Amino acid sequence: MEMQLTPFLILLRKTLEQLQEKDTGNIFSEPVPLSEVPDYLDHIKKPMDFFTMKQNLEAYRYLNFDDFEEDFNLIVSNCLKYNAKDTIFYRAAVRLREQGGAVLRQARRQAEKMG
Ligand SMILES: COc1cc(C#N)ccc1S(=O)(=O)Nc1ccc2c(c1)cc(C)c(=O)n2C
Repeated sequence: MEMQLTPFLILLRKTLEQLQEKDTGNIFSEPVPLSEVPDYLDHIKKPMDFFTMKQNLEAYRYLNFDDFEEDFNLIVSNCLKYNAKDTIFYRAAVRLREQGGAVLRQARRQAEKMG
């Protein structure tokens, strides 16, 4: 598809730190530290976090919006799957899903006007 890549990517950049300002606890800023949680990789197939998303974006791994949205969702779904319901992590994830949802809804509308 033909849409101009460069405007799409700055859209993704802007969107990404809009997602990140919703994560006020900085819980999802960086990969889940295998240092503090050795078992994290046991049941979680594909880890994800905002810095890895930043890396993927700049490495041109996001060529459409749906893959960007899929990687955001992984962050939420990974966290709900690993942590028990009565954790700081789980509850902050519940709240990220709702608030991130709103951010993405608006960014998707803007991406759809491009191609
Ligand atoms: C930014 O790091 C932290 C932030 C807070 C707060 N508020 C508490 C501890 C750490 S920690 O780095 O000490 N440990 C840690 C352990 C498990 C984790 C995570 C972070 C992060 C996620 C998203 C996850 O799902 N899990 C299972």
